[PDB]
Amino acid sequence: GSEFMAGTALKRLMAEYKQLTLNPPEGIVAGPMNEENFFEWEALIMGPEDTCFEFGVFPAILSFPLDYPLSPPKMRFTCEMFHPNIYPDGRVCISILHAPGDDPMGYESSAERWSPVQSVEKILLSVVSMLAEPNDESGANVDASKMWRDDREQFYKIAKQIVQKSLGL
Repeated sequence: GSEFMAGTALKRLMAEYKQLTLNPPEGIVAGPMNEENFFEWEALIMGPEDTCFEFGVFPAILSFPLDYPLSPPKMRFTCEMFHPNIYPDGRVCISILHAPGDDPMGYESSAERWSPVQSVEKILLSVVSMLAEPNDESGANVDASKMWRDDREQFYKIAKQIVQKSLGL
């Protein structure tokens, strides 16, 4: 079949890489984890500056669909994390990573959802902001949601643990 959409996705991905290379954004680093496969990217998220996740170095994997940029990639942290918006297996669940009207009724579905005008940079950018600002309204991690809403002081405690664990301590 016309692996034309795949080829287009590839070129789109190369373009975004070129751009991240010549115009790197702060606290982010991402790129194919192997030249041979531009659909599997490795990334590093640095913990937001004055947040409970500061000084943390969180690696992640972005897997891009063959129809990119029509659909968003899947993003999964590779280290341990404790966030309301992150699943047990590392999967990141935020609006920009869901197809418009993907599912789960959304008003703001209209603007904060995936679209060809988005980019891995913007994705990574919002994930960073996700770290710096949680939203207990994401059953990704029930325990993290409950804790953040109820006992937040303990949340900050476990978060600092997450950072240390990422540092290899």
